[PDB]
Amino acid sequence: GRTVMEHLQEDSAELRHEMEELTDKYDEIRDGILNMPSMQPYRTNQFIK
RNA sequence: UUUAGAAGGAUUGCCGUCAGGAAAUUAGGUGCGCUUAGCAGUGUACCGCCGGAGGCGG
Repeated sequence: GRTVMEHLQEDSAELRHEMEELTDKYDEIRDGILNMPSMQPYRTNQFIK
């Protein structure tokens, strides 16, 4: 009853085990969900008040 | 200088059938309404008169 999110911050093998049988690249995926870029305000348009 | 500036919600329709509210009753005792006044105000205006509309006599 926990979310992939909470397990990917601690890396409990509960996932460690389950992913590695179903894929070959859990290492690359976890680094891209744990260091995510932030949204930046860069421009405006006619649809923003 | 406004969470700025813009907008067609539309068309159609069978709610129905039945029925026992019912029985009993104690509202009762008492009681100070009350001292003053002018229907007045003026109590209403009448006949005329020429004129033709407009103006004085009793």
